[PDB]
Amino acid sequence: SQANLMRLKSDLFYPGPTKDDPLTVTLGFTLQDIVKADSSTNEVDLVYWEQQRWKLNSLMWDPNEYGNITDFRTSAADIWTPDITAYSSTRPVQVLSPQIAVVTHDGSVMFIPAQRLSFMCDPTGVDSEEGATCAVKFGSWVYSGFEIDLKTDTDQVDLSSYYASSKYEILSATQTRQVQHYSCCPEPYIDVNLVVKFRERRA
Amino acid sequence: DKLHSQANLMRLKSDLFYPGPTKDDPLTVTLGFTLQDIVKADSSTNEVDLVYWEQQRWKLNSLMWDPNEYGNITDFRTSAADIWTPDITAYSSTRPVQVLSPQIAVVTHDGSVMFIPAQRLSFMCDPTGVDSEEGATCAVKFGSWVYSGFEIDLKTDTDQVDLSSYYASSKYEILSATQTRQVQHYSCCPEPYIDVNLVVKFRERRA
Amino acid sequence: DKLHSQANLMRLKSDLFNRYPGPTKDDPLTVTLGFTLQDIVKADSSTNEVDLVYWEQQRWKLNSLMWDPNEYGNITDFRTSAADIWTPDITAYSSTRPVQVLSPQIAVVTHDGSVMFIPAQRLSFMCDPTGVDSEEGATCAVKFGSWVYSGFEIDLKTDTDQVDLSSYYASSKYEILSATQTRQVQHYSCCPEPYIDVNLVVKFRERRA
Amino acid sequence: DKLHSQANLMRLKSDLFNRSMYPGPTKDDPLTVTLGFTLQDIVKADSSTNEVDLVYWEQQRWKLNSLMWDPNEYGNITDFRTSAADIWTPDITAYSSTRPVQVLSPQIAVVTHDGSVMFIPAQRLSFMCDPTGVDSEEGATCAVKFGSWVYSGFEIDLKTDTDQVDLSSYYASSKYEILSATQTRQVQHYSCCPEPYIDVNLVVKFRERRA
Amino acid sequence: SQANLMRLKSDLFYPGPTKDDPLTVTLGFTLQDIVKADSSTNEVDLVYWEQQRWKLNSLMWDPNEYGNITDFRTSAADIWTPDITAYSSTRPVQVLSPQIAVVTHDGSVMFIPAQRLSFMCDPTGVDSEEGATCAVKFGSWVYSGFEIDLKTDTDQVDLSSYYASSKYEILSATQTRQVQHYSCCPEPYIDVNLVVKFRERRA
Ligand SMILES: c1cncc([C@H]2CC3CCN2CC3)c1
Ligand SMILES: c1cncc([C@H]2CC3CCN2CC3)c1
Ligand SMILES: c1cncc([C@H]2CC3CCN2CC3)c1
Ligand SMILES: c1cncc([C@H]2CC3CCN2CC3)c1
Repeated sequence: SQANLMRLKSDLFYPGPTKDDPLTVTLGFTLQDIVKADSSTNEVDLVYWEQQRWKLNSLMWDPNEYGNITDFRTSAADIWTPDITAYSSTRPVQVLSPQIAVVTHDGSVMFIPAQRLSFMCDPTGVDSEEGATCAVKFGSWVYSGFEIDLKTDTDQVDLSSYYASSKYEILSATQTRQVQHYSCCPEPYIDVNLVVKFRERRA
Repeated sequence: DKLHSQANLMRLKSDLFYPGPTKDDPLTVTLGFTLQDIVKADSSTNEVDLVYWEQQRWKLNSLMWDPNEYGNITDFRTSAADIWTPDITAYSSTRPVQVLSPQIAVVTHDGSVMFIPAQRLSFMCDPTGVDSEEGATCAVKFGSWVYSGFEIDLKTDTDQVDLSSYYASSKYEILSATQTRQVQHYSCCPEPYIDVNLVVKFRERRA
Repeated sequence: DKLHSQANLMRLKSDLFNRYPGPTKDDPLTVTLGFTLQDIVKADSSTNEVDLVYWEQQRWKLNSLMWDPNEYGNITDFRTSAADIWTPDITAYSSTRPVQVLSPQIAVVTHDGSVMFIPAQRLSFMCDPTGVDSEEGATCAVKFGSWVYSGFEIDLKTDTDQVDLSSYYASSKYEILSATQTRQVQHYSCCPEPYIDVNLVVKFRERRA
Repeated sequence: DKLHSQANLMRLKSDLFNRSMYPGPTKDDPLTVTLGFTLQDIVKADSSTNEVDLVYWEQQRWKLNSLMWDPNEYGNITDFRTSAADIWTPDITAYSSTRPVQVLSPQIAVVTHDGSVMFIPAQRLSFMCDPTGVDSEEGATCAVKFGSWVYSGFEIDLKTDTDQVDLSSYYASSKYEILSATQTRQVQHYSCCPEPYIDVNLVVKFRERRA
Repeated sequence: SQANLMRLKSDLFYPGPTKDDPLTVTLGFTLQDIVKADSSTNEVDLVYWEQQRWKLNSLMWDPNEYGNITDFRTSAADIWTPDITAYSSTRPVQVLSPQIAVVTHDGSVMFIPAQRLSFMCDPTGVDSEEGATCAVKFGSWVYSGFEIDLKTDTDQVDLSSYYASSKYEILSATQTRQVQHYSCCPEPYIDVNLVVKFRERRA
């Protein structure tokens, strides 16, 4: 089986998406913890898992040709991955988990990096019943909507793994598709907007 | 003589130098923690910083060799990047874990591998009660990030965290530290999932 | 047909890369610079340093990067790692920490041989924020230019003297009273040759909550 | 002539590297590393976390047969400098650091024709240390062991030249003054392994310096 | 034009200095800013440009054979560079500028990296009229005086680019060559000693 896997990988190992060969990446966010809210600089720090999924013809294989192998794990540097970027980060994003993706015989890839992000956020009112609200856009930095498209499986941020003893509780968190125009180029870019309303948790 | 033993080790490393575990070729990884120090308990962000040695042990057929065919060499040291290693991860870290020791593993002729990285970890933890008699209790799960229980099974030698190297003058004293294997099931998948749950009860040490 | 389009791109990239030593006095380069100011994160009066987040739009044109779209299936542009190509050494002349890169280091190349590179960056630079809590506010400046190329190898241009503020963080601790980007020419002790820079002048003030 | 010497060094380096290989020490071919510390500064002592930060130079010395050469055979070159990445280096590690060590100096070693290597990285280290009593006459006492992380005493042995830490470069205007600093060899056993491991124990007694 | 430069660089692209082939490095400091003076740890943070110059025969060429090229720019990683090091830094020095050098046809190299350095320094008196005085030595870490010699053009630090609105004003800054011995080796080591007297600037 080891030989089969090796052979498959060898046989497998695409210049990224193009206007003729567009790509749809599905984004989903799991919010694990709001670590810190700095009212002196208006930066908030999030820990979250960013689920990325996409599908490439060039990654399909017949499991029957490879000992019934239906999927495998490989370093994310072994394959192409989307340049999904936070548009209002204030520090470089920190990766908390192993950079390893899962590839299925149907040519779909799933890559779920855990990250810590500092982004621009005014925490004013976090100490009130209404809480504070902040938002950060996630999308390709260099690919327009014509090259890379984004969609979500749902507009509800997954909160099932949120840290129950965090300094902050989540009142709501959504994730929404957006189309933006920027001064630099004619073509529009796509992002998923993460909107979180949150409040200091009482002990 | 000494030149002959070097040649022997070189030939052995050449011959040995695996796509990782699979459902058909599963792997048991043994984890063990040696808790060295609780450096810091931040009640303003609810992060606690631990220093520990994380002992990982696994066994591969593809790393076996007959010692008599290589000058009685029973084991050797090699860079951790020369071999496959488990993607064991803390599930609730708040910053990238920091490695404090050389990334080198010990390989034994039976194919068993021992890898003990030293690490500093910030993880999610409410230190409420740390200043009390009963202390604070926090927990952090360690497991594979991308492998299920059908590819990587985890085991412990014991459920007692090794405290023989715990820093005696730490700001915090350990009341109890346990390491327990956990098997869980999720709706999304049929495969069982495994992790080792590190639970530490600690309080402020009196000077 | 899609496998053909991928092959075409691979062919184009292949031809261009496996075929530029940077600008010279004989073959000088004009780099256009534009700044998009996104946030003034912090102003530290203890050390006289200010931290900004901005997008640094860079454009230049290389004959060596030209291709005929018809010969390549109508590809008019492509994305490529900034490491696969030459990029200008545009540098802040008064930073106090290494610039932090916040965006993927990828450039866009068009068939006419022009490149567009827009790194998002956080920059700490020298700045006395005195008066930032006053009506007139505080003024600060930071020069941007090549570190090693003189005005003879690299010339700088702007498309406008007005910094793009259309993306400035509305709820920042600081608000922008004005922000300009202006071409300048300076001389240094080490070298006779002039160096060219774009001066970023920002007048800012504490935003009333 | 000068070109001749350059060529000679190149030839030598090439003979030693590209065409020689040393897999590290073993039970049959064990290595002895001489360790010495030049303590330069106690930068900070944090009583809230019990961490102390040291700046020091760590003099490492070992000798390999496979690095020996005949100077007469290479234009009388008796030594040379090379990137520490071109040769094997001991995995000498502090056993109680709380953060990754920070390297302050270029990672370049000196190789001598007898096969001896000298490597002296300057480092800043945060390690576990209770600084209670640092404001007393007696001062505070802390210790930290340095040893190979993965080699037992059967593969790597350690020794010092002297038990006296080199204090001739200690920063005279540091916040903290040194009352004594010793470096001592130790043999220890750890639960994971049967084999004993070797360390040099750096023990420092220090005190707040009066202005 | 581009072809000539490419040919030249290819033709050019030395194991470092030796006793039989020593090297003289000229050092010059341009002090731009004293960012911070920390009296709790006795560390001071400097921002400066460190001009390095040296000459290699093996980098010489005839401009006549190369389209009249008299100089070119190249990555500092393409050539040997001197391991000039602050002897009393307390943090890894941080490089603020692109690692690129200028090579001239006579074989002379000029390399001017901007750096931020924390180094050992008691800032006591910095709030007085006479100010505070600190020093830090710069030299090769591993080449003795028999392999690398150092020198300044002048003993006066270039203050022409010093930040006018720094928290600290410069009363004087000098750069002087020194010969020193260390316990580790019999051979002498060469350094250039940066001595700065400074005080808090009145607003
Ligand atoms: C093109 C190339 N590099 C960067 C971009 C930037 C510009 C701007 C920010 C996000 N993205 C599109 C909008 C476009
Ligand atoms: C030459 C080489 N390397 C760096 C430089 C620096 C020094 C000086 C200021 C900015 N820049 C141009 C002149 C020049
Ligand atoms: C064996 C392999 N890798 C690491 C070790 C560790 C365990 C323990 C701490 C330092 N070191 C030797 C003793 C042993
Ligand atoms: C020899 C080899 N490697 C480092 C050194 C150190 C020792 C000491 C400090 C700076 N440098 C020369 C003198 C010498």
